[PDB]
Amino acid sequence: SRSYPCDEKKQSVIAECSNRRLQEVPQTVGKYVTELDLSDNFITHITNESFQGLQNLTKINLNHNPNNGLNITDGAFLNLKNLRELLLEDNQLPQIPSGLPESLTELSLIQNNIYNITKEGISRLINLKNLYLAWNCYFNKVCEKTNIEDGVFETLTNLELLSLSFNSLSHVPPKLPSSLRKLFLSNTQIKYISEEDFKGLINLTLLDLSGNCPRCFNAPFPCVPCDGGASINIDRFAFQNLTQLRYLNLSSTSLRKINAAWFKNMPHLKVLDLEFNYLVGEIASGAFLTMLPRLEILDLSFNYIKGSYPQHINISRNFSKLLSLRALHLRGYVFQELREDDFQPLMQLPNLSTINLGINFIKQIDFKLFQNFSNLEIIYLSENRISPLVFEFDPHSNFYHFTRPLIKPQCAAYGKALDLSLNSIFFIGPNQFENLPDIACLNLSANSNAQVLSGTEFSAIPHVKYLDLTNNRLDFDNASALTELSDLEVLDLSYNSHYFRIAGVTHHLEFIQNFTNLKVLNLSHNNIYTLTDKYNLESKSLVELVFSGNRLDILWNDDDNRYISIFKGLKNLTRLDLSLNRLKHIPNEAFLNLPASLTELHINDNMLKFFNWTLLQQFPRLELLDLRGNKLLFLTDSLSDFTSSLRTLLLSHNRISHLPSGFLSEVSSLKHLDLSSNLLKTINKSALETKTTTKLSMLELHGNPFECTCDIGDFRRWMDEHLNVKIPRLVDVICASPGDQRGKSIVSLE
Amino acid sequence: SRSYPCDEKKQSVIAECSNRRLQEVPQTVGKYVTELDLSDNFITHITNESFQGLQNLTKINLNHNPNNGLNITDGAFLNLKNLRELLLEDNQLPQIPSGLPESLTELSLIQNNIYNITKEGISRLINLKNLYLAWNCYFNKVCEKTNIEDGVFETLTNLELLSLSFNSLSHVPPKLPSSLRKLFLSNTQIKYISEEDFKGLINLTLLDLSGNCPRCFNAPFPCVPCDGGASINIDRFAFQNLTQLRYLNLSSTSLRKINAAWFKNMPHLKVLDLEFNYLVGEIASGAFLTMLPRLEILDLSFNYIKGSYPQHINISRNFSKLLSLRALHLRGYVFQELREDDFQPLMQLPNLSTINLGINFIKQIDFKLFQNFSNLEIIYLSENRISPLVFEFDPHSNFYHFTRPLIKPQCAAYGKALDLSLNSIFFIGPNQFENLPDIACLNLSANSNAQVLSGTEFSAIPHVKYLDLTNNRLDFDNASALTELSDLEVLDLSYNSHYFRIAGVTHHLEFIQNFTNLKVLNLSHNNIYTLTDKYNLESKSLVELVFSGNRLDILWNDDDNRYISIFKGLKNLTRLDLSLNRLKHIPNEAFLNLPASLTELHINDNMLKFFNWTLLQQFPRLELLDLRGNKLLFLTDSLSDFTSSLRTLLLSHNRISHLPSGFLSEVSSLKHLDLSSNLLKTINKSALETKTTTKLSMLELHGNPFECTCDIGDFRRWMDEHLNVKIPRLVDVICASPGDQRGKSIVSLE
Ligand SMILES: *[C@@H]1O[C@H](CO)[C@@H](O[C@@H]2O[C@H](CO)[C@@H](O[C@@H]3O[C@H](CO[C@H]4O[C@H](CO)[C@@H](O)[C@H](O)[C@@H]4O)[C@@H](O)[C@H](O[C@H]4O[C@H](CO)[C@@H](O)[C@H](O)[C@@H]4O)[C@@H]3O)[C@H](O)[C@H]2NC(C)=O)[C@H](O)[C@H]1NC(C)=O
Ligand SMILES: *[C@@H]1O[C@H](CO)[C@@H](O[C@@H]2O[C@H](CO)[C@@H](O[C@@H]3O[C@H](CO[C@H]4O[C@H](CO)[C@@H](O)[C@H](O)[C@@H]4O)[C@@H](O)[C@H](O[C@H]4O[C@H](CO)[C@@H](O)[C@H](O)[C@@H]4O)[C@@H]3O)[C@H](O)[C@H]2NC(C)=O)[C@H](O)[C@H]1NC(C)=O
Ligand SMILES: *[C@@H]1O[C@H](CO)[C@@H](O[C@@H]2O[C@H](CO)[C@@H](O[C@@H]3O[C@H](CO)[C@@H](O)[C@H](O)[C@@H]3O)[C@H](O)[C@H]2NC(C)=O)[C@H](O)[C@H]1NC(C)=O
Ligand SMILES: *[C@@H]1O[C@H](CO)[C@@H](O[C@@H]2O[C@H](CO)[C@@H](O[C@@H]3O[C@H](CO)[C@@H](O)[C@H](O)[C@@H]3O)[C@H](O)[C@H]2NC(C)=O)[C@H](O)[C@H]1NC(C)=O
Ligand SMILES: *[C@@H]1O[C@H](CO)[C@@H](O[C@@H]2O[C@H](CO)[C@@H](O)[C@H](O)[C@H]2NC(C)=O)[C@H](O)[C@H]1NC(C)=O
Ligand SMILES: *[C@@H]1O[C@H](CO)[C@@H](O[C@@H]2O[C@H](CO)[C@@H](O)[C@H](O)[C@H]2NC(C)=O)[C@H](O)[C@H]1NC(C)=O
Ligand SMILES: CCCCc1nc2c(N)nc3ccccc3c2n1Cc1ccc(CN)cc1
Ligand SMILES: CCCCc1nc2c(N)nc3ccccc3c2n1Cc1ccc(CN)cc1
Ligand SMILES: *[C@@H]1O[C@H](CO)[C@@H](O)[C@H](O)[C@H]1NC(C)=O
Ligand SMILES: *[C@@H]1O[C@H](CO)[C@@H](O)[C@H](O)[C@H]1NC(C)=O
Ligand SMILES: *[C@@H]1O[C@H](CO)[C@@H](O)[C@H](O)[C@H]1NC(C)=O
Ligand SMILES: *[C@@H]1O[C@H](CO)[C@@H](O)[C@H](O)[C@H]1NC(C)=O
Ligand SMILES: *[C@@H]1O[C@H](CO)[C@@H](O)[C@H](O)[C@H]1NC(C)=O
Ligand SMILES: *[C@@H]1O[C@H](CO)[C@@H](O)[C@H](O)[C@H]1NC(C)=O
Ligand SMILES: *[C@@H]1O[C@H](CO)[C@@H](O)[C@H](O)[C@H]1NC(C)=O
Ligand SMILES: *[C@@H]1O[C@H](CO)[C@@H](O)[C@H](O)[C@H]1NC(C)=O
Ligand SMILES: *[C@@H]1O[C@H](CO)[C@@H](O)[C@H](O)[C@H]1NC(C)=O
Ligand SMILES: *[C@@H]1O[C@H](CO)[C@@H](O)[C@H](O)[C@H]1NC(C)=O
Ligand SMILES: *[C@@H]1O[C@H](CO)[C@@H](O)[C@H](O)[C@H]1NC(C)=O
Ligand SMILES: *[C@@H]1O[C@H](CO)[C@@H](O)[C@H](O)[C@H]1NC(C)=O
Ligand SMILES: *[C@@H]1O[C@H](CO)[C@@H](O)[C@H](O)[C@H]1NC(C)=O
Ligand SMILES: *[C@@H]1O[C@H](CO)[C@@H](O)[C@H](O)[C@H]1NC(C)=O
Repeated sequence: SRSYPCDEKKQSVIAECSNRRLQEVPQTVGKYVTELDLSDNFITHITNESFQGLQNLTKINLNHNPNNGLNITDGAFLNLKNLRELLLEDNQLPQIPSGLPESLTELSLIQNNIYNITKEGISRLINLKNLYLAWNCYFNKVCEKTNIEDGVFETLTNLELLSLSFNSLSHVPPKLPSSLRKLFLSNTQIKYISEEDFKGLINLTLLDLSGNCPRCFNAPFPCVPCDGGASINIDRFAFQNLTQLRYLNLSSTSLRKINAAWFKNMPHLKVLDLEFNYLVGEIASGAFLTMLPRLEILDLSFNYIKGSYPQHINISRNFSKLLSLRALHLRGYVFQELREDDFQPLMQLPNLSTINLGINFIKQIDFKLFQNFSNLEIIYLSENRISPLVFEFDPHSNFYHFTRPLIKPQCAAYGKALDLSLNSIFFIGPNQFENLPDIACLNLSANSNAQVLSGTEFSAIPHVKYLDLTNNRLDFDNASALTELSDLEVLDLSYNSHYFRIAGVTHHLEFIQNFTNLKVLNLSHNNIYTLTDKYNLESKSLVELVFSGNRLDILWNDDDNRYISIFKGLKNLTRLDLSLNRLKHIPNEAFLNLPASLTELHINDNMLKFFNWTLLQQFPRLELLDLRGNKLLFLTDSLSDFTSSLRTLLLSHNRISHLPSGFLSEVSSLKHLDLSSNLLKTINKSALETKTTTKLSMLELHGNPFECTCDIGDFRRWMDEHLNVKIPRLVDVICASPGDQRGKSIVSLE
Repeated sequence: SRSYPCDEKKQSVIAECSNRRLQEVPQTVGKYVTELDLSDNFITHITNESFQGLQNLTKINLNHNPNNGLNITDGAFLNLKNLRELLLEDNQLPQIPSGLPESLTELSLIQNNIYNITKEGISRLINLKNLYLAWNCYFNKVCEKTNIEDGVFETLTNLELLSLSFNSLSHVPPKLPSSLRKLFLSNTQIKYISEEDFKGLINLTLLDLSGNCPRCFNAPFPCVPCDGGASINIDRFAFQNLTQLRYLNLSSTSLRKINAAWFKNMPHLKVLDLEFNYLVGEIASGAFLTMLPRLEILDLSFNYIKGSYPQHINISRNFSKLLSLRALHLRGYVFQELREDDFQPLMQLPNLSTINLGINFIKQIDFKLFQNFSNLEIIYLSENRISPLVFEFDPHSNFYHFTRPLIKPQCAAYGKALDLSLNSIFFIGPNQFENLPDIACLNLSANSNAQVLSGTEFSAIPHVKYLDLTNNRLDFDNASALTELSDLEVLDLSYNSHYFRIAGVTHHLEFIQNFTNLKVLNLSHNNIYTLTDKYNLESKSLVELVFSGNRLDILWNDDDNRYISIFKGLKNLTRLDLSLNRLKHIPNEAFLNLPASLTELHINDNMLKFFNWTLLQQFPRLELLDLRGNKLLFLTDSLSDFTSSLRTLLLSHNRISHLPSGFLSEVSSLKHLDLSSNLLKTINKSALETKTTTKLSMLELHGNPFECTCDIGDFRRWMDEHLNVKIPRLVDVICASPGDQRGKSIVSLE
C-alpha cells in the first residue's frame, strides 16, 4: 500500500512526515519505520498511544509543533525501547517532559520555555551522549533565570556534549561529568571562571565561553554588558587540566588582556575565536601567541577601537610563532593602509593559506606584499575602499560569523584566489594587478566598474581561469574585451545591465569566440535586447550559457530576423538557461537554431502560451526540458515521435487541463514528469493507457484542482497498480470539488 | 439589472467590456450604451447581427480580437447610423472591411495585414477626419508593398489626419485632400520628395517624414538604408506652400545638409525633430537656424559620428538666432568635455529652459557656465561620465525617443533642476556644487556614491528642496548627514542597502529629526535591520515614510524591545508604507506605537498570519488599511467597535474563508472592501445581515473559489438588492465547484 500521509525511503527507514499540516501523530505510519520526522506540523498532544504501534523507532523529530504549545504526557515515549534520538525544539515546553525513555542518547530541547533543569527530568537518562538545552531564556524574552539542580548532570557518565548557551546561568554548573568533550556556555551571563569550574574535564576538546561580559556597542541583538563593560574574569588556573582542548571560543567576552598562562597546558589548541573583544593592544603585543605553535585558525575579527580609523594595522612580531597557522581572520579592525612591512611577521608561516581582511575600510594596499607570503591561497579583501591603483538566529549555526566559504568553492578549486569584491576599483588601469601571484580565481564583483574592457587590462594576471565580474556597470563596447585571458574557463558577467539597457549606445559581445577553453558563461540579468554589427554568440568550447533575465522577447520579435541564430554558433553547448526573458512564443526557426548538442534546456518563468513539441526532433541529446512557470495549455499526444532522449519534463505552474490519450508512457526514456500546479480536474483511463511499460519513476501532481467524483477512480486504480511511480506529497494532491471532498487528499475517498 | 458581462458608467455611456475572454459580442449590452470597448477578447466573427440591438453606439473598440484573425462580413456595421469611431487595430485583417458606415469620423486599422487601400474600401467614408493605416507592412514582416489606388483619398474632403507610417509606399500618394492638418509618412521607404508631393496642403500643421533613407548603424530594429546610405532627397520647393507647419519630423532621414530654403515659407515652425541624422557638420555651421526664429523645441539627438569621441561639442554661432527656443536636445553627440565658451551662442536666448545632454559620455563639465544662461530650469546631464570635481513598439507613441518628462514632475515643481543621475560622482567633495544656480531639485541617483555624508557636502546649494539619492552605496554613519539642507521637503534614499546590510558596521539615521520642513522620506529597499545607539526615527514635520523592502521582521523580533518605538517619534505622520518587510506578526505594543495621526497604512506583501483588529481603536484618523498579499485567516466580527474612520480595507490575496455574521455593514464609514483572491466558498445570509445601511460602494470578490450550489442564493439575492454596491469584473467571480458550474460566473446560474 502507497504510504500516507508520510513519504518513506530506505537509507534505517525514514518516514518524511514534516510540514503536512498534521494535527496529530498519524496512526498509519509503517511498522518498519526507524526514523520519523514530524517537524513543522500542527501537533498539540503527545500521549502514550501516540506511537503505540511503532517500537522500531530510534529517532523521532517533533521540532516546531504546533505552528498554544506542545502537550506531552508523563512517559508518553516510555514504550519506545529503541528510541535513541528525540528532537523537541521550538515547542514552548514549560518543563523537561517526565518519564523519558532511558534508551535516549540524543535529546534536544533547544528553543523552549524550560527554566528548571531537574534530577527528575534528566538524571535517569544515563545513556545520554548529546544534551541540548540552549536558547531557553535570552535577550528580552520574558523568562526566568535557569535553576540547575545540584548534581543533575553527574549521573550522566557518558555525556559528551552539553549545550546550555543562551540561558541565564550566572555560574558554571558544578558536578559536570568528566566524560564531557564539548561544553557550550555561550551567552549564559557568567562573569567569573574559577579554578574549580572545569578542573575535572580532562576529555574536553571544545569549550565555548563567548558572549559572557559581551562587547555591546553596535550589537545586532539585545545586549547587556558586565558592570562598567568589564572583561570576563578567568582565574589563572581555569584551563589547567584541559589538556585535550582543540576549540576555544571567547568571542565577545570584553577581553583586553590575554593571559599567556591560560594556554600553558593546552598543547593541542587548534581553533581560537577572539572576535568582538578589545584586543587591538594585544594584537600589537601578544605574548599568548608564543604558547600556540599548533594553532591553525585564529579569528581576531571585530576588535576595532570604537571611533578610530588608524592609518595602519599593528601586528606583533609574535605572530611569527604561530607555526601551524592556516587561516587568520582580521575583519573589522579598521585601518586605512596596508604596507608590506605591516605583515612581515606572517610571511614565513609555511601553511598560512587564508588571509581575511574583510570590512576594514582599507583605502590602499601594497599588493606586492602577498607574493612574499609562503603560499597564500585565499587573499580575501571584500568590502573595503580599494580604488584604482594610482526567532532571528539559527540555534544550530555559529552566532558571531557566517560559516560559508569565503570564496565560492568552484572558483577557489582552480587555484590561488583574490577577492576584491565590494570595493571601488571602478577602472582597471595598466598596473593594477602588477606583482601578484599566479591568480586563478579573481572576484571583482560590485566595484562600480563602468569601463570599456579592451584586451589588456588583465595582461599581468593572464592565467585567471574563473573571473567574477558581476554587479558592475561594464560597458561592453570593444570586441577584444577579456581576450588576454586565454585560459579563462568560467566568466560571470551577471548584473551588468547598465549599458545594455540603452538602445542608442553600441554593444559588443564578439570576444566570446576568442576563448579556446571557455566552459561556463553567465550573461544573466543584463537586459540584453540589442547588439551592434554582430548578432550572434559563437564559441567552439562553451558548454553552459546562462541567459536568464534578458529580453529574448525583443531579440526574437516576430518582425525581426537578425537574432534568429543568436545561440547556433555555440557548437558545444549542453546547458542553456533562457528563464526570465518575458517570452510569449519562440519562433519555430529560432528554436530549431538552438544547438543540437543540448542536453538541458530551461525556459522556465516566461509567459509561454505556445510550445512546438514537434521541434524536439532536432534535439536527440535532450534529457531535461524545463518549462515551469508559463501559461502553456497544450500537451502533444505524440511525444514519443518527437524525442527518445527526454528523461525529465518539468511543467509545473502552467494551465494544462487535459492530458491526451496515451500521453504518459509515451516516451520510454521519461523518468520524471512534473505536472504540479496545473489545471487538471481529472486524469483519464486513456492518458496512462500506454503499455508497456514506462521508465516513469516520478509524477508530481500536487496543486491541481481535482474533481473528486467516481471519475477519479481510474487514476486511483492506476496509483495502486504502479507503486513504483512515486507521487510526492499526497497530502497536497487535493480535491477542489465537490463540496464535501474539498480539501481532502484524492487518496482519502471511498 | 446588474450589467453583465460588461462594466458600465456614465461619463456618453461607456461599456467596459475589454479583456474578459469573450468569444463573441455579448447580446446583453445595455441599449443606452454609447461607447463599447470590446478590445482584447477572443472575438472571431463580426456580422450584421453583432450589434443589431445597439443603434446609440457612437464608438466601438475591437482592438486585439482575438488573442486566426478577425472575421468581419460586408456591411456588418452599416446599421449603426451613429457610429463615429471604429477601432480595429491588431486584428490581422487582410483587407479594409467592406460596407463601413458613412457616419465614420475616426477609423483605425493600425497593425493589420492590409496592403491594398481601395476606393471601394474608403472613398465613400466622406465624413472621415482621422484615418490610421500605419504599421501594416514593416521590418521583416512577410508582406506586400502597399498599393494605394489613384485618388482613393481625394473624396475625403474633411480628412484632417492621415497616418500611413510603417508601410512600404516608395512614393507620397498623389491626390491628397487639402483639408489635411497632419500627415504621417514615417518609415514608408520614400527616397525623394518632389515639388508636387505637398503643394496643395495649405492647412498642414504637421508633417512626419522620419525614417525614410534611415541611418541604420546600431539600429534597434531591422533597418534598410537608401543606396549607399544616402540622404533623403527633398526638392528645394518641397515645403513651398506649407505655410502653417508647426511640426516637422525628419529623424533618421540620413541628412548631412539642411537646406535653409526648406524653411523659407514656414514662419510658424515650432518643433523640429532631426534625431539620428549626420548633422555634426550642420550643427557647427547651420545656416538653416537663421530661418527659425519661432522654433521652441529642437531635437538634434544621436547625430554622433560613428567611431568619434571628440574633445568638445561644436555649436554654431547661429544658434543665437533661435530666439524662441525653449528646449534643446543634444543627446548622443558624444564628446569629452564641456567648456563655458562652447555654449556661448545659447546664453542670451531668453526662454531656453531645458538643456538635454543625456548620453554623451562627457567626462568633465565647467559647471559655472549654466548660471550664465538667461534662466535654465532643467539642466539634464543623466548618463555621462562626470566624476568628482577635481509587436515591440507602441504604434501610438513616438518611435525615436521616450515621451516622458526628463525630470520627475514632483521634483521639477520645486524650481530649478539639475539631474546628474547615472554618472560617477562617487564622492561629493567641498567644491562640487560651486557656481550653480539656486538648485531646488537635485538628482544624484546611481553615482556609485559610498561616502559618509556629514553636514557640509551640499552647503553651496543649501536650498535644495527635493533630493534624489537613490541607488547609491551611501554609508549613513554620521548624525549630521544632510542637515545643511534646511529647506529639504522630499528626500529619497531608496536602494542604498550596501552598508545597512552589514551588521558589524555602524549605521546612523539621527539626521532625520533635524529638518523642520521634511514632508516625504523614502527609505525603501535598504535592508534596514540594525541601527547604532539611536533606535528611533523622529521628525515633527514628516507626513509620509516609505519603509518598504526593509527588515521589520528582524527589528520587531519578539525577543527584542529596542525598536518597539521606531516610528512613534514621527509625530505628524499620515502615510506609512511597511510593505515588503517579511513580517509574520507585529507585536501588539509595536503596532500601538505607530503614530496615532496615521490616515493611511500599508502592510501589504508581507507574510502576516495575524492581525490584531482591536488595535485599530488607537487610530481614530485611519482611513485606508492595506493588508493585501498576506496569509491572514481571521476577520474580526466586531470591526465597528474598533474603528469609525476606516473607509477602504484591502484584503486581496489572503486566506480568508469565513466572513463573520454581520461583518460588512459593520462600519458606517466603509466604502471599499477588497476581498478578491481569498478562499471564500460562500457568503452567508448573516455576513451582510447588518442593517441599516452601508456606506459600502465597492466590494471586490473575483478570484474566490465559490461553491455554486443553492447556498449561493442569499448572496445572489443580496446582489440584486444592492445594485449601488459595485462588484467589479463579474466574469472573474467564478464558481470553483460543483463540476458543472466550474468556470461560470456566480451570476450565471439558475
Ligand atoms: C564558538 O566557537 C565554536 C567553534 O569552536 C562553535 O562551535 C560550533 O558550533 C556550531 C553551531 O552550534 C556547530 O555546528 C553544527 O554542528 C552540527 C554537528 O556537526 C557534526 O556532525 C557533522 C556530521 O553530522 C560533521 O560534518 C561535523 O563536522 C560535526 O562532526 C551540525 O549538524 C550542524 O549543521 C547542521 O545545522 C546547520 C544549521 O545551519 C546546517 O547548516 C547544516 O547543514 C546542518 O543542518 C552545525 O554544523 C559546530 O559543530 C561547533 N563546532 C565544533 C567544532 O563542535 C560555537 O558555535 C561558537 N559559539 C557561538 C555562540 O557562536
Ligand atoms: C515625428 O514627430 C512628431 C512630432 O512632431 C510625432 O508626432 C506625434 O506622434 C505621436 C505618436 O503617434 C502622437 O502622440 C499620440 O497622440 C494622440 C492624440 O493626442 C491628441 O489628443 C490629446 C487628447 O486626446 C491631447 O492631449 C494631445 O495633446 C493631442 O491633442 C494621443 O491620444 C496618444 O496618447 C495615447 O496613447 C499613448 C500611447 O502610448 C498613451 O501613452 C497616452 O497616454 C494615450 O493613451 C499619443 O500621445 C502625437 O500627438 C504626435 N504629435 C503631434 C503634435 O501630433 C511623431 O510620432 C514622430 N514620428 C515618429 C515615427 O516618431
Ligand atoms: C552564473 O551561472 C553560473 C553557472 O550556472 C552559476 O554558477 C553555478 O551555480 C550553480 C548553483 O546555482 C552551481 O551548481 C550547484 O553546485 C553545488 C555544488 O556542486 C551543487 O550542490 C548543486 O546541486 C549545484 O550543482 C554550479 O556549480 C555553479 N557553477 C560554476 C561554474 O560556478 C553562478 O552562480 C551564476 N552567477 C550568479 C550571480 O547568479
Ligand atoms: C519613494 O517614495 C516616494 C513617496 O511615496 C515616491 O514618490 C511618489 O511616487 C508616487 C507614485 O509612486 C507619486 O504618486 C503618484 O503621482 C501621480 C501624479 O500626481 C498620480 O497620478 C498618482 O495617482 C500618484 O499619486 C507621488 O507623487 C510621489 N511623491 C513624491 C513626493 O514624489 C518615490 O517614487 C519613491 N522612490 C522610488 C525609487 O521608488
Ligand atoms: C564574489 O563576491 C561576491 C560578493 O562578495 C560574492 O557574492 C556572494 O555570493 C554568495 C554565494 O553566492 C551569496 O550568499 C552572497 O549573498 C553574495 N553576496 C553578495 C553581496 O552578493 C560572490 O559569491 C563572490 N564570487 C566568487 C566567485 O566567490
Ligand atoms: C533621477 O534619475 C533616475 C535615473 O535617471 C530616474 O529614474 C527613472 O525614473 C523613471 C520614473 O520614475 C523610471 O521610468 C525610469 O526607469 C528610472 N530610470 C532608472 C534608470 O532608474 C529618477 O526618476 C530621477 N529622479 C527624479 C526625481 O526625477
Ligand atoms: C567594523 C566597523 C566598525 C564601526 C564603523 N562603522 C563604519 C562605517 N559605517 N563607515 C566607515 C567609513 C570609514 C571609516 C570607518 C567606518 C566605520 N567604522 C569604524 C569607524 C571609524 C571611525 C569613526 C568616526 N570617529 C566611526 C566608525
Ligand atoms: C551615443 C553613443 C554612440 C556609439 C557609442 N557607444 C558607446 C559606448 N557603449 N561606450 C562609449 C564609451 C566611451 C566613449 C564612447 C562610447 C560609445 N559610443 C560613441 C563611440 C565613440 C568612439 C568609439 C571608438 N572609436 C566607439 C563609440
Ligand atoms: C495537557 O493536557 C491535559 C489534559 O489531560 C491538561 O490537563 C493540561 O492542562 C494540558 N496542557 C496545556 C498546556 O493545555
Ligand atoms: C612577544 O611575547 C613576549 C612573551 O613571550 C613578550 O615579552 C614580547 O614583548 C612580545 N613581543 C612584542 C613585540 O610585544
Ligand atoms: C604544514 O602543512 C602540512 C600538511 O599539508 C604538514 O605536513 C606540515 O607539518 C605543516 N607544517 C607546520 C609547521 O605545521
Ligand atoms: C579596443 O580598444 C583597443 C585598445 O583601447 C583599441 O586598440 C581597439 O581599436 C579597440 N578594438 C576594437 C575591435 O575596436
Ligand atoms: C579573436 O578572434 C577573431 C576571430 O576568430 C580574430 O579575428 C581576432 O583577432 C581575435 N582577437 C584576439 C585579440 O585574439
Ligand atoms: C567541448 O566541451 C567539452 C567538455 O568541456 C571539452 O572537453 C571540449 O574540449 C570542448 N570542445 C571544444 C572544441 O572546445
Ligand atoms: C511546428 O514546427 C514545424 C517545423 O517548423 C512546423 O511545420 C509546424 O507548422 C509547427 N507547428 C506549429 C503548431 O506551429
Ligand atoms: C469568414 O467567415 C466566412 C463564413 O461565412 C468564411 O467564408 C470566410 O472564409 C471566413 N474568413 C476566414 C479568415 O476564415
Ligand atoms: C550662419 O548661417 C549663415 C547663413 O545665414 C552662414 O553663411 C554662416 O556661415 C553661419 N555661421 C557659421 C559660424 O557657420
Ligand atoms: C518668451 O516666453 C514668454 C512666454 O512666457 C513670451 O511672452 C515671450 O514673448 C518669449 N520671448 C521670445 C523671444 O520668444
Ligand atoms: C560627522 O563628520 C563631521 C565632519 O566630517 C565631524 O566633524 C563630526 O565629528 C561627525 N559627526 C558626528 C555626530 O560624529
Ligand atoms: C540636529 O538636531 C539635534 C537634536 O535636536 C541637535 O542636537 C543637533 O545639533 C542638530 N544638528 C544640526 C547639524 O543642526
Ligand atoms: C505637519 O504636516 C503638515 C502638512 O505637511 C504641515 O503643514 C505642518 O507644518 C507639519 N507640522 C510640523 C510641526 O512640522
Ligand atoms: C490585541 O490587543 C490587545 C491590546 O494589546 C490585547 O489585549 C489582546 O490580547 C490582543 N489580541 C490578540 C489576539 O493578541
